[PDB]
Amino acid sequence: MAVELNHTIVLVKDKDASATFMADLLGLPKPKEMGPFAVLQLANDVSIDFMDFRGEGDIVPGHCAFLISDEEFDQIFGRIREGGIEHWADQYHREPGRINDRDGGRGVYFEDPSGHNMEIMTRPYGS
Amino acid sequence: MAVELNHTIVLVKDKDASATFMADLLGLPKPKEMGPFAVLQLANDVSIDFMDFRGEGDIVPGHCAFLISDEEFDQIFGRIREGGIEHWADQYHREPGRINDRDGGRGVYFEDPSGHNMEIMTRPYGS
Ligand SMILES: [Fe+2]
Ligand SMILES: [Fe+2]
Repeated sequence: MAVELNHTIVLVKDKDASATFMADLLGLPKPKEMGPFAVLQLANDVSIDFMDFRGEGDIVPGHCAFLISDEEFDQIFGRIREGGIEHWADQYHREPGRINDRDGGRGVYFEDPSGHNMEIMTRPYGS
Repeated sequence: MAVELNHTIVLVKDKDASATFMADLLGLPKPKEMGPFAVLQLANDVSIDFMDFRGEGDIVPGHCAFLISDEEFDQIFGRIREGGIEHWADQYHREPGRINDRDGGRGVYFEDPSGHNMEIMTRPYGS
């Protein structure tokens, strides 16, 4: 038996800005447009479907975390540095300009254009 | 890049109520308590990390969709029926008590205790 998470919606101020930011940074294909969504496809058969928030007022920041290889971490963190992207070792953003070494891996937090708390890491939690 | 979505937070009024509801209904392992989260583990190397969100007034409904086998659909839909769980064929909840046939599969929508728009399906979109 195998119940998979296939997609989840992330509400943002500008779906194209957030989805393209994430695809460019993570080195993924250009988001595909599907109805009101900018669809960001991840490798494990799941997508983040970015959608413009049509309520009021501020976005409540969510959290998405991405598991990547060591080689991918080097390239993606390289884009964080080269692009001047704010980043932090910790989820509460008190440790700017550092990465963490949780689980003997590497991890770092950054935000999408709407302020969601994004995270990349090379080892799963507790591994 | 082979970037995986590893976890995402879902904000709810009661993390234990929502995670237990989803795990019971979908036939998943009992949610694990990790820090402030009730962690719902899916098969494709991703978890939904339910977290208490008790400010604001109402939860702004999100959307998570789960890809399952035909046999799992039969079992999960049987639990939807047995539990008296409200369900709809469509994302806008205009078609109560129907299953949809999108992509030649089967799909249905229902809500968690906090009003998030949950979806189960037997085929990926466009397949
Ligand atoms: Fe995280
Ligand atoms: Fe959906």
